[PDB]
Amino acid sequence: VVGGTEAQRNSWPSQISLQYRSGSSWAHTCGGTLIRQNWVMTAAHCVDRELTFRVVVGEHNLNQNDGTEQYVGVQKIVVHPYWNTDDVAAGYDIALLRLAQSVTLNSYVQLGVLPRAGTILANNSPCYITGWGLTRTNGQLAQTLQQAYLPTVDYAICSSSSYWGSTVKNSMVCAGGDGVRSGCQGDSGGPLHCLVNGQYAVHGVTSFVSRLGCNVTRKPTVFTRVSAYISWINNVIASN
Ligand SMILES: [Cl-]
Repeated sequence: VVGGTEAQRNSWPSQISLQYRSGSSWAHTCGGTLIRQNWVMTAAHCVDRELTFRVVVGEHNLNQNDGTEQYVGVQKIVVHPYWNTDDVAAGYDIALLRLAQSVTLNSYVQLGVLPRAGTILANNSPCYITGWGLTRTNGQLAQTLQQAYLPTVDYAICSSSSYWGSTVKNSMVCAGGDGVRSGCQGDSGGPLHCLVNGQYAVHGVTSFVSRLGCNVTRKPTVFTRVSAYISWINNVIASN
């Protein structure tokens, strides 16, 4: 997250860290949203690589013991069948991870609230992206979970020529684009939390930013629209 602030430890309890084994250690690669005690929602592009993945819930600082982490292996990975790694702009950047164990809920570990199917946010709706992603274009991951206020950019504006053009689809949510704050690498897969009727819900799964840079004016961070996949998510969980 570029231009973020440190999140309070219990603000976003559904945020998880998706990590891969590297040598004798683990490295954060993407975020995700805990949606069932044994299921995580993340971006399909985060699991394109054939790596060993683990999920960390109750994580706050990637480089320090928080005393609240629970570490769990990823037992099954279900990527959306239309996902195409060669074409992120086509959409379908979503995957569900079945965890090896069911995690325990507490103030640091909670299920993410999802929007009802088909819900679309009005332009400029208040949202926070959260993640341990790069804090600068071509920077380094954050140590502590960051949050940045990123108001949505509706489809009509987002898909206009000075924004993302045809690359943005109605199955996505755009947010931000002010040139200062944004998602960045490492935030992928994590949530876009938006306040609707008093409650935050996870309306987006971080998918991509411009190749030019993370915080690029009129290139808002683009997320998979969670409300486009409610049936898909329920169908996956019911059959696994
Ligand atoms: Cl949350």
